[PDB]
Amino acid sequence: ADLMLAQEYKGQDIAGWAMSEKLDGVRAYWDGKHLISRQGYAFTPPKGFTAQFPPYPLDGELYSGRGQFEQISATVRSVSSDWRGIRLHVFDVPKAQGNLYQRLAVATQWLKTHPNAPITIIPQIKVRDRRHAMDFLKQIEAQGGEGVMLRQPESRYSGGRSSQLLKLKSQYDDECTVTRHYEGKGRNAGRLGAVGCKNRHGEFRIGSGFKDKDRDNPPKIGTLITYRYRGFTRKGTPKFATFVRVR
DNA sequence: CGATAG
DNA sequence: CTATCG
Ligand SMILES: *P(=O)(O)OC[C@H]1O[C@@H](n2cnc3c(N)ncnc32)[C@H](O)[C@@H]1O
Repeated sequence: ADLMLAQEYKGQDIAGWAMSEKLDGVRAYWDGKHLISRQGYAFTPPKGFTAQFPPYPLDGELYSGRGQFEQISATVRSVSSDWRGIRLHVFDVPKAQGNLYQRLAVATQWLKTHPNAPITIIPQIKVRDRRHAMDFLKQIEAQGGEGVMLRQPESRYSGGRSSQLLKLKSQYDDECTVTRHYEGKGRNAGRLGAVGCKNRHGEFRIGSGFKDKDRDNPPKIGTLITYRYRGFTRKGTPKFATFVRVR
């Protein structure tokens, strides 16, 4: 119903937090009877897939292995497919009592007595400091992983955006709406130095990633563009914002 | 003054 | 080498 949503990591201290690998699957909320997607609609898996799920809710990601998102998404969006290989990788037991580790223990005992259920408890590792998190992320991207998830253990499960569940990657990518053009200095005078962009993060400039043709023929105001970035600024806006392509 | 993309 | 942002 009310799905706990993750923010992006900005620089908060995470000493004592619980980190895990960020899985590139499909979000699924188990309400004790149905698998509910982020859009609020129920999935339609084969009968017997959820037959050995617990009668209480579970929040997790429908996942199989690395680099398989397209295969997963295609499999779950159908009503004539095989879900073998797809499991619900659980990252919290929404309605249980205690800290994160005590809530997950509830689902762990269910797996003990239901070993053929297609469920997996996501390992949660204790975080020392920011350097440790970057280290864990560093080796995850090496194995082909996508990033790291950081969770405040003592926190509870709440719906909506939360500062206790943060995404951590080395290179993010998003989209924004071009709002304004800014003339460049020196050898970019009379043409584009940076564009103004707008999205859920507010307004900010993008000055890098532009060819010379892009600077002579910049993207129209109101156009949706894509851009990479790593980390955020003290103002709370994308850092190292690099233009990629249009649309 | 430093790091990045062109 | 030259520009953007950090
Ligand atoms: P990315 O921008 O793809 O967003 C990640 C979303 O997936 C959920 N998720 C995947 N894997 C995990 C783990 N291990 N822990 C917590 N959450 C996870 C996030 O909740 C985001 O919805």
